Formats: sequence, structure tokens, C-alpha cells
Amino acid sequence: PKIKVSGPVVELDGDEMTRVIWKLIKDMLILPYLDIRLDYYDLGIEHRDATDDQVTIDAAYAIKKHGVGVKCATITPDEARVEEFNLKKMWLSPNGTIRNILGGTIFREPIVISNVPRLVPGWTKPIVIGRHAFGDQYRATNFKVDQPGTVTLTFTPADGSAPIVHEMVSIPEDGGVVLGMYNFKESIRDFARASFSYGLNAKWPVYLSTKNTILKAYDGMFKDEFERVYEEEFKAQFEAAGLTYEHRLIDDMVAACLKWEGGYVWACKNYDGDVQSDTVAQGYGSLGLMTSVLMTADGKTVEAEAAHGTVTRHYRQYQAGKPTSTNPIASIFAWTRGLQHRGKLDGTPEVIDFAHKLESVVIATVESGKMTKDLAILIGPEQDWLNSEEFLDAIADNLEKE
Amino acid sequence: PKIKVSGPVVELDGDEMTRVIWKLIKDMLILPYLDIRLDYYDLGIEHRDATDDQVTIDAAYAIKKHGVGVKCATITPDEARVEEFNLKKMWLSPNGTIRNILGGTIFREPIVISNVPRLVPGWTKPIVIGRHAFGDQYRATNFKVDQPGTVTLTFTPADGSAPIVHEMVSIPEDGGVVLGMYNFKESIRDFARASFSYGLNAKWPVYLSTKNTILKAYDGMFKDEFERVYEEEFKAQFEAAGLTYEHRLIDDMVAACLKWEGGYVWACKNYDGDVQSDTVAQGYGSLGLMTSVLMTADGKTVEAEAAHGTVTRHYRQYQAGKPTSTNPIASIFAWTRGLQHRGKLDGTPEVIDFAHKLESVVIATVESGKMTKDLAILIGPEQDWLNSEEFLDAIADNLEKE
Ligand SMILES: NC(=O)C1=CN([C@@H]2O[C@H](COP(=O)(O)OP(=O)(O)OC[C@H]3O[C@@H](n4cnc5c(N)ncnc54)[C@H](OP(=O)(O)O)[C@@H]3O)[C@@H](O)[C@H]2O)C=CC1
Ligand SMILES: NC(=O)C1=CN([C@@H]2O[C@H](COP(=O)(O)OP(=O)(O)OC[C@H]3O[C@@H](n4cnc5c(N)ncnc54)[C@H](OP(=O)(O)O)[C@@H]3O)[C@@H](O)[C@H]2O)C=CC1
Ligand SMILES: [Cl-]
Ligand SMILES: [Cl-]
Ligand SMILES: [Mn+2]
Ligand SMILES: [Mn+2]
Repeated sequence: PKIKVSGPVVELDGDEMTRVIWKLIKDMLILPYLDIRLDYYDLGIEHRDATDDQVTIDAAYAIKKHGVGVKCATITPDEARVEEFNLKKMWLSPNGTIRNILGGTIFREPIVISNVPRLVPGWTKPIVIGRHAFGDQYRATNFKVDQPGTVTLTFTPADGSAPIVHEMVSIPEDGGVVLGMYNFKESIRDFARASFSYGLNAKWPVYLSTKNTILKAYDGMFKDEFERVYEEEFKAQFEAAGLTYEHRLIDDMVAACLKWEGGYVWACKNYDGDVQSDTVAQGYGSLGLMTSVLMTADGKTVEAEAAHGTVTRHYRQYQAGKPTSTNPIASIFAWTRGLQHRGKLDGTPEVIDFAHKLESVVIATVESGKMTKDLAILIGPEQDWLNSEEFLDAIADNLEKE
Repeated sequence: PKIKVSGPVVELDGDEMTRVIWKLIKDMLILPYLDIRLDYYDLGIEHRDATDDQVTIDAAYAIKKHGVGVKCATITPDEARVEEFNLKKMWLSPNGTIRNILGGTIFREPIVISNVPRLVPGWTKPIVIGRHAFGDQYRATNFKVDQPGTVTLTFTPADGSAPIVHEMVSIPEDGGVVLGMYNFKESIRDFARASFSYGLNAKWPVYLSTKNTILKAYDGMFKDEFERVYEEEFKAQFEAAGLTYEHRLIDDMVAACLKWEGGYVWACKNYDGDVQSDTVAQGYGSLGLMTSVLMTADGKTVEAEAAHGTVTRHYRQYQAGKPTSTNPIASIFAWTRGLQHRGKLDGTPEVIDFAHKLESVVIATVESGKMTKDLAILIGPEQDWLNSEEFLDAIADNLEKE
């Protein structure tokens, strides 16, 4: 009657509305049906502040040992959060700490649900975007000048052979701006690996965008290392399984994203992934329908969380005792996803089928007219909606019936 | 009775299929309703070759002098064309030479036709992407290194005052890639100016996008200069005209692009301009429906042309006698756009309304059914299309009734 989960699931608790909602998932939709070993780590801001953020390093190393992480959305501290919670220091983003201890690439996977319209009716399958987790603009040296002068870019070899000096330009009277940015071959290779691993697992084809027509050397390495990694360690499984890999120019790929139906993993350079991810998420109308999804190169370790944050605005409402309409879908799909990989490693098809059934019940509940406000308004103003508890209860029943 | 155009309209002839349609347009829709002095410059490949491209300089200085140009699509030489046409040398893009003589910014204006579907149905009004004409990735220095080493980026002021030496990074054992790029304050102010004059003359509010959360100095200048320029030169007028300017993050602007209805000018940095234009054009389905549209900073000079090329595959057909279904909408609109501004500078309202009437008459003509194959399959696997003269016959006729 309770399906036995074999290995552990690391559970990373979090903050505000998602913490409220995250417990109700665990108690109504996980814990009834599963006898399961949950390795718990409270990454709620209080408990990170109370351990000076060690709990986060612990949480990461636990994910790393056991291969599965399911995570509630968490507050990233800033000057306002420092005052609100009386933080001892401004603790760094926990995602950053986990990314960094785990390595691996973040993938944004949307959830398609027939009667919830996307802003591009053509879409029909999930468009997954994987975003190089390292480098380019996000590590840039950039600065301004209010005056004339010349700009030089030098590579100094570590073996002491001659510097390679590039004379870039002369900036005129009124000054301007200057920026230098880089990436690593190792990182680039590691980016392709996770990408192919992710596409293999989902059985989606894979695309790389670059702008190698303009940056021949810089983006040539993205193209070259993607093709090497594909050929050496991925091509035979791809072919193989009907799957494919291509490089396309970024200009083609953004048009393609708009035109195609979905069903592929688009690997983007760091900046492209930050931007495109926001085009695709907008398409689906609501972040309650978006997961992400850290997968390692190999791809043995997965960590899943809702792509949205902690829904402070809803939390302020719940705190007053007022009603809320918070979408639980991504959070649930974070859990279902973690369980998926867990039974994969386990290899206990029952945990997997439970994952999938849960998923289907959810899709089925909404394809019925039972939904939270963020979905309803996508449909129309005629469409009424469920408050957060109501929506989870609905799921819970529709799930009970099987 | 024919409408009297005051000043001269500089006309720039072009290539292949577009050259043909372009005469039909002149002869059927323009000359026979207007009393216009065309200062004519033939930019078909042959005459460019016969003048060693001087004609291109002459056309550009003509536009400078007279404030108005309308231009047929032209061939940009590469290796195949050098052979096809026996070119004496590989002449540079006449668009790039025009741009550089005139300065200014390129605006992509799509033509939104009620009965032609756009892949994003919520779009009821044109999204106008203005692209910075200069710098960033398009002038970068970029290289790969297959070894470890350090990267320094240095501004050496003309002064002889201390060079500012930034130590960017050490690249690990397997090497990596490095880029340096820049832009000029003087260029950035100009880009703001044409962006403002453009949005005012289209009666559209104006948005800029940057990523200044990450590139605080580099994009800091784009936002700061755009804002200065804005308050010091356009806010009075803008406010008076019921119009508004905002900076937004690129992540928000791509989201707004999909969800908003349209009806704004979107000033993108060079790269984001390159890319977002392709998302917008794909949404509209056909470059038959797209113009670009150079406006100078001040903004007394305008030069328009269709955003598509010379439509070679069609020409091959027309050379061989078979029928062609080439959309002249964007070209007619290049003419209508130019008359508008010629009408404006003069200032002679009958010119303007004519421009307007011809436009609405083209739209109305497609609204009644009757369209090139082009637009046809935006609509359905069967929607019946006219061939090139057949549809442009129809427009001649329709315009007639008024
Ligand atoms: N741990 C993580 O992965 C992330 C954490 N964050 C953090 O969360 C905090 C607050 O984030 P913020 O971006 O402001 O807000 P959210 O992304 O959490 O949500 C913003 C708005 O989007 C809507 N929304 C988001 N998710 C849902 C949902 N599941 N169901 C219904 N509506 C939803 C709501 O609309 P409306 O108000 O109109 O009802 C909400 O107010 C910050 O501290 C930030 O650091 C942010 C991103 C990721
Ligand atoms: N001066 C300028 O503004 C520009 C000039 N060019 C030049 O144009 C030349 C041809 O380039 P190329 O990109 O291959 O051809 P085009 O870019 O002009 O058009 C390519 C295809 O798009 C479709 N298409 C574009 N315009 C129309 C239209 N008005 N009506 C119907 N279909 C249309 C056709 O589809 P289908 O094949 O299915 O019929 C056509 O084959 C090149 O020499 C290039 O240098 C390119 C861009 C700009
Ligand atoms: Cl980084
Ligand atoms: Cl340039
Ligand atoms: Mn983003
Ligand atoms: Mn482009």
C-alpha cells in the first residue's frame, strides 16, 4: 500500500509561500503513497542564518553523495532581506553554492497542459533551455572612460613564451565603454556533456546556438567542443535512438523556437540562456508551469526545483489569514522529477510509475477546469479558479481515486 | 489633378526580382498619381560595378543633401556573385556604405494585416526594433588559446596618465576563449536620438533594453546616456505627445514582446537588435511584410527599403518566363514611408494622406482575400494566391476607387 523507495532523497526546505505549499505537497501527495527516506535540510532563511549558511553546503554535499535533490524555492539575501530577518551576513545565493559544489548545467523545462493556452499557439511540446552555467558576460571586466585612449587585450602564456598583444581600438574624445570576457574549454565541454545527457534521458534532440559567423574563434570553440563531445561520447547512443544533434546560428534558433512545436533541448551560451529562458517562460504564461533541473555531465546527479521564487506576495496574504491562489505544479513536478531519477538509479519501476501517475493526475485535474488563478487568467475571465488548498485537495482526491 | 510633391525624392535602384517589382510599383502606383522629381541612382549590381561603386557614394550624398531616399533591395557581393557578375572587386554592402555616410539607426517596421495570422495572436500592433548601428560584438577582438595563461585588458589614455590595467583571469590548462569589445559615448547618444525621433514620428512610446544588472559600467552608459538625451531633448515633446520612455532589463523586454499587444519602438543594443529582429520577423511570417528604415539622429534624413533581399529564386523563374508570386508590400511601403517624410519636411499634407491611403489600400486589398503565395500559407493549406502582376494589378485597381 506504501510503495517503498530504496535510496535516499535529499529534501531542501525553503521559504515563504513555497514553504507553506511545499509541506502540503509532502503531506497530501507524497507521504501517503511512499515509504521513503527523506534526508532533510532546512534552507529556510532562519536556519541558514542560524548556521551561518553551513546547512547549504551540507545540503549540497548530501545531494552529491546520493544523487537526488528536491528543493523548495528560497530567499536570496539582499539588503532588504538583511533587515527583515536580521541576517548576520549577507549570505550568498544558495543556488549558487549548490551549482558550484555540484557542477552541472541548469535546464528549464516547461509543463504542457492542453487547455491552458500558450501565448504561441503553435507550441505543443516542451522547449527545454539549458544555460551554460559559467562565463561570458557574467564574469566580464567592464568599465567606462570619459576620455580618449587606446585599448589592448593581452594573453600572457604561463610557460613564459611571448605575450600575445591585441590592439583593439582608439576610443575618441568623449570616451565610451570597454568590456573583456572569457570562457574555458573544460567548462564548455562539461556544458555539452550535461546537455547531451539531458537530451538522451528525455529522448529529445539537441541544438546549440552561437553567433560564430561574427565571433569565429570565441564561438567556434562552443561549436567545436559540442561536435567533439557529440561524436566521441554521445553520437552512438543518439543515432541510435532516433535522436540528433545540431549547431545553429542564434538568429535561426530564435526564429525556430517561435515556429517549431517544441520537443528539443536548446543549449544556449550563458547570456542567450538567460534571455531566451524568459521568452519561453512568458510563452507558457506562468512560472507555476516551469521546472529547473540541475543535471551533472554524466548525468548521475539531478536536482529539481520550481523555476519560480517564494511568492512573497502570496505569503503576505497567507500571513494575514487571507486567501491565496498559489500554483503547486512546478513544485510537485520538482518532487516527481526527483522521484523519477531516484527509481531510475534504484531501479524500482513503481517509484517511477508513481512519479508519472502523479504527474498525469495533475495534468488531468487542470484539464477539467480545476486550477489556480495564474492558470485561469490564461484561459479567460469566465474561468473561475481554486484557492491553493482547494487546488491541492482536488489533486489529492483525483489522486486518491487511484 | 495629380498630387504635387514639392522637394526631390532620391531613388536607388536595385537587383533581380525586386528590380522588376520595383518598376511595376513606380509605374502602376506612384508616377501616375504624383508629380515627383526622382533623383535617380541605379544601384543594380552592374552599374555599381561600372562605376567601381562610386554610384553608391553618390546616392548616399544625394540622400544627405535632400533628406529623403527610397531604395530597392540590392545584391551584396560575395564570391559566387563576383563570378556570376564578373565583378572587378568585391564591392562592400551598399547598405553599409549608405549607413556610414548618413549615420543614423535602422528600424524594422512590420505591417500588421488583420487576416494574416502572426504566430503570436496577441499581436495587434507593430513591434518596432531599432538596432544600434555600431560596436559591441560586431567589432570585437576574439581568439582561442590552447594553453594556460593570464588575460589583461588595458586602457592607455592619450594623456600619458596612468594606463588602467585590469587583470581579467587565468585560463586553465586546457585553454579557452577571450573576447574584448567596446562602444563609443558619441555613438550611443546618437542611437538614443534617432530612437527618440523615430518613436515620436511613428507616434509610439520608446523602450531601451540592456543587461546593466550585470554589465554595470558598459550598459550603465547606454541607460545613462539614453536618459540624459531623453530629459534634455525629447521628454517635453514626448509627454506632450502622449508618449513615454523607459529602460528595461532585456529579460523583461523579451517577455513583454511576447505578451504585449504591440505599438512601441524597442531600441536594442547591436546584438540584441540582430537577434530580437529575427523573433519579431518570424512571428509575422514573411519579410514581405517588413521594412527597414534608416533615420538620422536629428531626424531630418530618412531612407527606406524592404527588409527582404532581391528574391533571387523568384527571379530565376521570371528570367525563364514562369510565373512569380512576389510580395511587393514591403517595397510599396518603402515608397510610402519616404513620401511620408518628404511630405513632412515640405510640409505638404496631400503627399502624406496619399502615402497613407496607398498603405491602407494595400492592407484592405489583402483583407478582401487577394494576396501573394507568401501570405497565402500563413493562412491555410488553401487560401489561393495571386501572381505578381495579378495582385499588383488588384492594388492599382483598388486604389483607384479613391
Ligand atoms: N530558490 C529559487 O529558485 C528562486 C528564489 N527567488 C526568490 O524568491 C523571492 C521572491 O521572488 P519574486 O520573483 O519576487 O516572486 P516569484 O517568482 O516567487 O513570484 C512573483 C509573482 O509571480 C507569480 N507567481 C510566481 N509563482 C507562482 C505560483 N507558483 N503560483 C501562482 N503565482 C505565481 C505571482 O503573481 P501575482 O503577484 O500577480 O499573484 C508572484 O507574486 C526573492 O527573495 C528571490 O530571491 C526567485 C527566483 C528563484
Ligand atoms: N539590399 C537589402 O536590403 C538586402 C539584400 N539582400 C540580398 O538579397 C539577395 C537574395 O538573398 P536571399 O536571402 O536568398 O533572398 P531573399 O532574402 O530576398 O528572400 C529569400 C526567400 O524569402 C522569401 N521571400 C522574401 N521576400 C519575399 C517576397 N517579397 N515575396 C515572396 N517571398 C519572399 C522567398 O521564399 P520562397 O523561396 O519559398 O519563395 C525567398 O526565396 C542576396 O544577394 C543578398 O545579398 C539580403 C538582405 C537585404
Ligand atoms: Cl560564472
Ligand atoms: Cl559596427
Ligand atoms: Mn533571464
Ligand atoms: Mn539577425
